[PDB]
Amino acid sequence: HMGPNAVELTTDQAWCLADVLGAGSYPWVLAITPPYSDHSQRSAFLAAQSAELTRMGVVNSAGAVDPRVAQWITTVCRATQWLDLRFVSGPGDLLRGMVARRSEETVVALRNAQLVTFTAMDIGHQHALVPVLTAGLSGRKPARFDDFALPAAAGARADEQIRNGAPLAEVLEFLGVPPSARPLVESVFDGRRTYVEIVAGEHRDGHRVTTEVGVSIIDTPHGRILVHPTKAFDGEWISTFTPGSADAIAMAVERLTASLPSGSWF
Repeated sequence: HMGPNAVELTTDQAWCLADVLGAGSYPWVLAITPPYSDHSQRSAFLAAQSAELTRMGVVNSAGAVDPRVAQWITTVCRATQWLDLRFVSGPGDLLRGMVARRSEETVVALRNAQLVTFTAMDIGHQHALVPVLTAGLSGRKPARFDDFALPAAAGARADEQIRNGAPLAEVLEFLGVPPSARPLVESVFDGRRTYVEIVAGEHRDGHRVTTEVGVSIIDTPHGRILVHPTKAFDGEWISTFTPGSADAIAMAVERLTASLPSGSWF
């Protein structure tokens, strides 16, 4: 449709719109929750919010939601396939995102603190998801190194130990990292680092199905680093660290959705 491709609004306006559409609850990843428990406060909240939206042209004077907005919102709330995005930006603040797909339509939702954006997007365009998947990171170029691997569990134990403030050299000994690899491997644990956790999910046949292990993208002073899972035969998960390029990200996420019963979106 000729026009703006997005709706931008506060979490409260979003919630009021979902409530009025009967769209259902937002996905947990977006973390949009009802402001009040009480019924009168709620009804007032809704009238107010709706007024402001009417003023914003999102809803017409009669009270009917713009059909594109309604479709984007419904696609997010009722989504049959999706990606969940948690961007941990430094300490204390995070960007929350979703790529939702219902009936051939694909909607991106991003939310930060007070604001949420819903925008339609065409996945037909090559690498079209890569700027979304990196939206909340530092803009770092892909690092230069040969691939390495760690047992996923060990990696997690290491991160836990480093947040508890234990010496790096002993943790890198614990992982079995040779002194030669240490400056690189450290960066994955580096104190100033931005990362995003990506998970794929779908629902079919009475089941919500998501990937038990996800994919990570990590901006470090040494560069952009992609981590992706492979299940070993002994039952242990392996994390593989590779440069964070767009090909690498695209492929990794595609494989991620492919591990689900309904497969890729291609």
